[PDB]
Amino acid sequence: ENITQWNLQDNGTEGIQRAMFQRGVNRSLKGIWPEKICTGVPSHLATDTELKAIHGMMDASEKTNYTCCRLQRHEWNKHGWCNWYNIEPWILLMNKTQANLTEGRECAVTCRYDRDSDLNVVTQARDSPTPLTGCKKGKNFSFAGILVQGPCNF
Ligand SMILES: *[C@@H]1O[C@H](CO)[C@@H](O[C@@H]2O[C@H](CO)[C@@H](O[C@@H]3O[C@H](CO)[C@@H](O)[C@H](O[C@@H]4O[C@H](CO[C@@H]5O[C@H](CO)[C@@H](O)[C@H](O)[C@@H]5O)[C@@H](O)[C@H](O)[C@@H]4O)[C@@H]3O)[C@H](O)[C@H]2NC(C)=O)[C@H](O)[C@H]1NC(C)=O
Ligand SMILES: *[C@@H]1O[C@H](CO)[C@@H](O[C@@H]2O[C@H](CO)[C@@H](O)[C@H](O)[C@H]2NC(C)=O)[C@H](O)[C@H]1NC(C)=O
Ligand SMILES: *[C@@H]1O[C@H](CO)[C@@H](O[C@@H]2O[C@H](CO)[C@@H](O)[C@H](O)[C@H]2NC(C)=O)[C@H](O)[C@H]1NC(C)=O
Ligand SMILES: *[C@@H]1O[C@H](CO)[C@@H](O)[C@H](O)[C@H]1NC(C)=O
Ligand SMILES: *[C@@H]1O[C@H](CO)[C@@H](O)[C@H](O)[C@H]1NC(C)=O
Repeated sequence: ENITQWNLQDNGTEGIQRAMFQRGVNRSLKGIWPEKICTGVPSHLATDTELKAIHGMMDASEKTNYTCCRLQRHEWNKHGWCNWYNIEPWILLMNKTQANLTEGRECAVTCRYDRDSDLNVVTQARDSPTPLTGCKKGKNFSFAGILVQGPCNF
């Protein structure tokens, strides 16, 4: 039921995707998304110490040199607190997921079509199929180097 999305490395994409490439990171968790978007004041303000426990998840913000915790805190604030109620379960889930991603079903979400390699370079992916964005029709996909015929590797 919850969408799990992550960034993939790409030198061609400015931001976390280039940062991940430069650092040899292939997958960095974006979020775990239930249907409900949290609006208003969080039940608990997430601490950098609590967020840094999501080992492997690089921050999407340059203002922390793609480390922690703007994006991590964004996730807690936007999709976290109103669905999990307490930071502990959320931290434990976010962490296990990132770890699974770090340690090796992945559908493309957004591509950057590279003309020099005739490839749909996957910049964001998820655990379920989704309408693609910026993916050229009929071209192969590159999921952090892995070449796949379809938009999903399953
Ligand atoms: C998909 O996404 C949904 C969210 O939309 C998610 O569902 C949520 O799952 C979390 C757990 O992962 C669950 O959170 C618990 O909620 C209950 C109340 O509903 C709380 O009691 C829990 O907190 C736990 O208890 C502590 C305090 O409580 C007391 O203290 C003692 C401690 O000695 C405990 O043993 C007892 O529980 C006692 O009552 C808390 O302080 C701790 O944090 C502790 O974990 C959790 O907060 C939510 O209810 C679910 N919400 C919904 C909407 O479903 C689901 O897991 C996701 N699934 C997947 C597969 O991704
Ligand atoms: C992390 O990876 C493990 C191993 O692939 C997942 O565990 C399996 O999950 C399936 C489906 O949920 C279960 O039926 C199996 O019994 C589990 N096997 C093992 C060896 O653990 C786990 O679900 C993954 N967790 C996350 C959050 O991605
Ligand atoms: C977060 O996940 C990591 C894996 O990415 C877990 O790492 C372990 O850290 C503790 C020491 O702090 C030990 O169990 C091992 O040295 C680590 N194991 C591995 C495989 O790296 C960590 O347990 C997780 N933390 C939380 C809070 O879930
Ligand atoms: C990565 O991109 C930068 C800027 O576009 C470029 O100068 C560099 O040569 C690229 N490196 C690789 C290995 O593609
Ligand atoms: C950003 O991080 C990388 C690797 O951790 C490092 O090369 C760089 O110097 C860091 N700091 C700044 C300010 O760029």
